[PDB]
Amino acid sequence: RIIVVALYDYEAIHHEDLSFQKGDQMVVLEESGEWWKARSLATRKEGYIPSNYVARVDSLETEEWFFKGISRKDAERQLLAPGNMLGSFMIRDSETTKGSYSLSVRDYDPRQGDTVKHYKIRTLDNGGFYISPRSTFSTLQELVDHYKKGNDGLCQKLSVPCMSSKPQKPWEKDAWEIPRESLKLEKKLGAGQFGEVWMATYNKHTKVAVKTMKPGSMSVEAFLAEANVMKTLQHDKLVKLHAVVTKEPIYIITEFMAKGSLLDFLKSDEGSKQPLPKLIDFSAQIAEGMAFIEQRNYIHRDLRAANILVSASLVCKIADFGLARVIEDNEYTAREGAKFPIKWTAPEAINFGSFTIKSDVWSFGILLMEIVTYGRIPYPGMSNPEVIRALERGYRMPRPENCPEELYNIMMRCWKNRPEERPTFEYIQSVLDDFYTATESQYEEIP
Ligand SMILES: CCOC(=O)[C@H](CC(C)C)N[C@H]1CC[C@H](n2cc(-c3ccc(Oc4ccccc4)cc3)c3c(N)ncnc32)CC1
Repeated sequence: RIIVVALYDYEAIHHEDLSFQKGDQMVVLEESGEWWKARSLATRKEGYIPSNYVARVDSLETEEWFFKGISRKDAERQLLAPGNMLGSFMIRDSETTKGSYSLSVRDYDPRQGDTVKHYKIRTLDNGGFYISPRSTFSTLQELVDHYKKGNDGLCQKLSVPCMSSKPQKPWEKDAWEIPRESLKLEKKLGAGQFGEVWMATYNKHTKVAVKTMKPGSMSVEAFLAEANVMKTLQHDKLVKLHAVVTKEPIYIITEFMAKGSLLDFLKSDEGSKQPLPKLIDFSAQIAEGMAFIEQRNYIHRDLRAANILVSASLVCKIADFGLARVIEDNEYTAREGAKFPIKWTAPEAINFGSFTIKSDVWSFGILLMEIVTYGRIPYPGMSNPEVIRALERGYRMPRPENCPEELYNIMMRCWKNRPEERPTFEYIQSVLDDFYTATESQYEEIP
């Protein structure tokens, strides 16, 4: 038997769904994707449940201060989000010590501003936990209640758990290739060379975005083969593909991103006021998404601020990854103008059609410049032939005002003419993740 407990709760959307409200317990036969086969005790009702709305009975996942499955970097971002207070905290699984735990606490000092401090929660051999040897606990709940009463060596006294919203409902099972009539297109968000993007409702009860490709732009079989790879590229910094309509005009259904593209955002009243540390955090988020793409031996092929999306909570998500590969070159698409932008494209991709993760790295450098200039066109004052000929002679965009030199150094490494000399996204991810926390210890060595 495998017994579980509901963390959040939500009611029916699909066929024979269950209706709990907040706190309830149940048993599950076995797992089927992310919709587990659910059996309830004090309900007599049988159905399916969202797997991300439940957790094991006597596991930490039931606790409001435990954040399962998040990274150190995402712990810092979550805690520094608006709505959290001094001493806001979470306990999470440790990244550098398997089976152990880490405490992350929101701190403030006038010198460094808003920071997050991390503490190693060590496990005792015969049960229990401690941060400092003089203060041991039987449970993590006892550790929390202790440090809620006084800092006792921590940077702050613990106040409230990090804020968190109910996660997105998992996509309906057996709903990969969906009928076009299941979608109501409600608001056109944009028009492009090869298609449009709509805000839409799926089956009357789910908000999504739909990219509607122009007729003649893709073939069903080639797109589906590629889309079946795209849908497996699941990462918090890539936009999620939910479903496709595999008939011309092909529709691509993804999660809806309230703030549009990063280009739109940086050029908006709100985005143009983001401070430089937030711009660098955007850069780190995209680099994390690209390091995942790199790890998966995939190629974006059209990386630019216009192809980064921004959530309501300012999460950057890579969009259109791989899509350029399945846009056909024929009489229909030719009428629409340039397929890829010269100013973003690595020279070997322009000259020989050699698109690799290394030509993505080049494009990422251009994107970094877009970010720090709040969406300025690359190579201002220069035509496309001028850019190509200048690059061949070692010209690179000069460092703009309000650009840290180390960020520019990353750009210059991305813009090596020889692709092999360009860094990995794994390397870029590490430098950007640790941009300001250089010359600092990873964990606080509390006495
Ligand atoms: C020049 C165009 O510029 C415009 O018109 C406007 C101008 C503004 C100022 C009005 N900006 C555009 C910017 C982009 C924006 N857009 C595009 C997508 C999307 C991207 C890829 C995708 O498919 C994928 C395919 C493969 C992999 C992953 C996803 C599905 C949806 C998307 C989304 N899911 N949620 C919100 N906005 C979203 C629409 C408006």
